[PDB]
Amino acid sequence: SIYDYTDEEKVQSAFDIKEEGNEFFKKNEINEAIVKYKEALDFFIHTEEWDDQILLDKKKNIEISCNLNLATCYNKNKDYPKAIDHASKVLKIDKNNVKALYKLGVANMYFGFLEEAKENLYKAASLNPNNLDIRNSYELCVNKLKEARKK
Amino acid sequence: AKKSIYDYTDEEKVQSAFDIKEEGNEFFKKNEINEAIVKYKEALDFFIHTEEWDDQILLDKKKNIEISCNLNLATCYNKNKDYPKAIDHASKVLKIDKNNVKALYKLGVANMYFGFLEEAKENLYKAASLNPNNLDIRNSYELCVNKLKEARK
Repeated sequence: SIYDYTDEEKVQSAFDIKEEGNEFFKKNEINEAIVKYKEALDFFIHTEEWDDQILLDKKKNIEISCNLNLATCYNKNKDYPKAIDHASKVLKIDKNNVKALYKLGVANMYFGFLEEAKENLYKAASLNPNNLDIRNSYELCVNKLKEARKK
Repeated sequence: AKKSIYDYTDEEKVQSAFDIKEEGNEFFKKNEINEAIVKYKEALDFFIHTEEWDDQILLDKKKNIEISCNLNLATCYNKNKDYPKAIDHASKVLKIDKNNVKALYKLGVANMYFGFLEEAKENLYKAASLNPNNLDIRNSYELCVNKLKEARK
């Protein structure tokens, strides 16, 4: 069980399991990637008191990766509440992460948080102005907002 | 027709969350745990992005529904032996209602079975201290101490 792992071993395991999730992700095996990313993150339960610089940095990197990929997975599965949760977790540890703002915007938009989504997408577009996929989502958000406001 | 979260007023978010929570409770009593989990999560989804609410009446109702849904989810996940999810939900209750005894207990159980033994001992010792004649808490505390003594060998 988790009892048997040193802090260093927890970070190594989370990294290995995240890589396993990446492999499922690349093969379009989304449900299995989700399981692996959550398994990786479970190694960091009750680690808020860590103070080792290196463990903290590795933890941050792994948590960003796992939560970003979860957000993508959940958008693919059309589970917008879960995508919102995981994208938001990225932003808590890496403010203005462009990928997370984008995924959050898309999930917010499809769930119906239209004003929130337009803020997210505006921010992502303004940090990454030469991305057409952001523009397409931003277009849809504006259309939805216009239509909802005239209704 | 409600097609997205856009279509709900704050009052309606509270009402729907309460109603959906009750649907969860109905599944729970029928031992339809997976079905109950879905409903409790749907209830909580009504409160996404409501941090800046300031209507005290709605806040108080939201708080009660959030405590109930998260407590019930912790129970569901302990039943399904999904201990990380139970840890998450019991911990959410505690963020809202510090030293909620039921949440401390459910957090202790989930910690214990997942292997967070020292953590579990603290949760359960605290819970037993608050409710010293509760046998459910006592038995879980004894199991925790048994596990921890074994683990240390």
